[PDB]
Amino acid sequence: SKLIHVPKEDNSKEVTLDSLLEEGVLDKEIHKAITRMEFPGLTPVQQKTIKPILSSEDHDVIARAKTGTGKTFAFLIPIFQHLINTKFDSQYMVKAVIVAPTRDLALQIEAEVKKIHDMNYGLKKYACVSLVGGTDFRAAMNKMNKLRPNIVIATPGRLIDVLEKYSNKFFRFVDYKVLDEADRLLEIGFRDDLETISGILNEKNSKSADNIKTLLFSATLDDKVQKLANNIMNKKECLFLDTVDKNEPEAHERIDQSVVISEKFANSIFAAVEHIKKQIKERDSNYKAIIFAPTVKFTSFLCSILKNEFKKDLPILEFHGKITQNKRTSLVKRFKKDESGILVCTDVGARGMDFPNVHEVLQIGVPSELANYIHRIGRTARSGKEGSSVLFICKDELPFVRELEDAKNIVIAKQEKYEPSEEIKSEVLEAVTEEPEDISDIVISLISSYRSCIKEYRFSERRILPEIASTYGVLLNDPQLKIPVSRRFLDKLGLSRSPIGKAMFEIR
RNA sequence: AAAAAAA
Ligand SMILES: Nc1ncnc2c1ncn2[C@@H]1O[C@H](COP(=O)(O)OP(=O)(O)O)[C@@H](O)[C@H]1O
Ligand code: BEF
Ligand SMILES: [Mg+2]
Ligand SMILES: [Mg+2]
Repeated sequence: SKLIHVPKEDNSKEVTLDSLLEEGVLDKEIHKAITRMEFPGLTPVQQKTIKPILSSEDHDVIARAKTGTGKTFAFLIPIFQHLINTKFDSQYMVKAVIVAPTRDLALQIEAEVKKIHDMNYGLKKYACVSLVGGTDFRAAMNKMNKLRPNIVIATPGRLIDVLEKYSNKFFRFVDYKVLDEADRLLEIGFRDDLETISGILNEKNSKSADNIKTLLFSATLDDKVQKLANNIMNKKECLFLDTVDKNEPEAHERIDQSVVISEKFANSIFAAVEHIKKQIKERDSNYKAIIFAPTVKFTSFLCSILKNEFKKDLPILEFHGKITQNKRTSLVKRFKKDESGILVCTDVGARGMDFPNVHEVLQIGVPSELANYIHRIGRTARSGKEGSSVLFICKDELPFVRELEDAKNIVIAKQEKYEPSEEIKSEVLEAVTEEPEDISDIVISLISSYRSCIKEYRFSERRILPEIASTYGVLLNDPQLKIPVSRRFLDKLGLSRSPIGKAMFEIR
């Protein structure tokens, strides 16, 4: 398909809700909804995205815009507009399907649709239903039958379940499908699912197999995604709406980035505790921050430490895929409202999630993928607000930082070293309740995690893996100790032959 | 054992 580029214009023409109203692009009902939100004016992506989406319905849309710049409304406003000027057709059928890589992001997008509804009750006739895992399947279908939504927000897994069973009933008249965080949804582990989704929607469409128009949105994507999505893009042409220069870094420039480099991985923990401590003092507990960790078990562990240290000063929230979905939703809306607190989470919260006025984004270790560094720090400095970010890593993780410059052109100017005092180590380690068996599982989970991204971040396996494993000895206050495992376990890991295995483990 | 995703 023909991929048409539309680079970031220098000055360009101003676009406004009023202008789109007078121009005939937008109806008064949707115009009334967004105006009441009292935004200063449409964001760059929104100005560059709305009219093209409503344009000649023989083209697809790819849109790149930095984090926190209102990409959600950039495709929700047009969708609503499409629904208005087709209100006398199909009516009780899904006309827009929005897909997100995490449940909480899908539920967030739903909430944003509900905000549009609350600003104009006239738009409530265009109902919306979310379809995500961890929710009652029957209840969602009853909601489907009752509301007969024109908009569906979903995660790939639950959506396929519904489509396999009810495609004929609701999805024979889809006109739009949206891939939010598109690049992620087009990666291995999601790509096959979205191809399954796209195929079913096309096969079931009443007009034609190429009727559906596809919208791709993310803060991180290139031309590679257009190739990765070639099977889900129906139209013959495709617009690339980019509000970012080719050479410009995808990371938000307003974020004050820094990296704290330590000798070991374990004392990135100590550095972060000292940083948070310093931050709570200076800000007088007026501190809202998100700290990312590489692993669920380590996240839960890091959470346990931060409670013992800072629960007296701030709420500490634990957020990952092993948290029950009810609790995930509960803490997400709390941290959205709260003025302060520390959200401790995995990369489940790396993309899309919009928490107003986060002061800082902290990172212990590396993200699950290179791009997610951009999305991680993107949780702060949103909607014009300021923000800072700190990356806590060890010496053996520097290749990730270098790769960050080589690939994404992200240069972290502020760099500093760190060595923990004996007092801090005693303070933190004295406040661990975990048995040696628990510490083992935690470090093992980190070994598995770091082993899987050796190639991505150009890590030296002979160096990084022993360092991660050595965390076990540090936490038990005995650097000489190795992780106790069985011969079968060491074999299951496949390092029975590798010298690195012996350096990490002790066969008991 | 390892981040998401019908779990
Ligand atoms: N036109 C606008 N002007 C000011 N703020 C906006 C505008 N559009 C959206 N926002 C704000 O941006 C926040 C998050 O936007 P979001 O859709 O998450 O952007 P992205 O998806 O690109 O990260 C929302 O809380 C919203 O209040
Ligand atoms: F890119 Be945004 F944060 F969804
Ligand atoms: Mg978004
Ligand atoms: Mg924020």
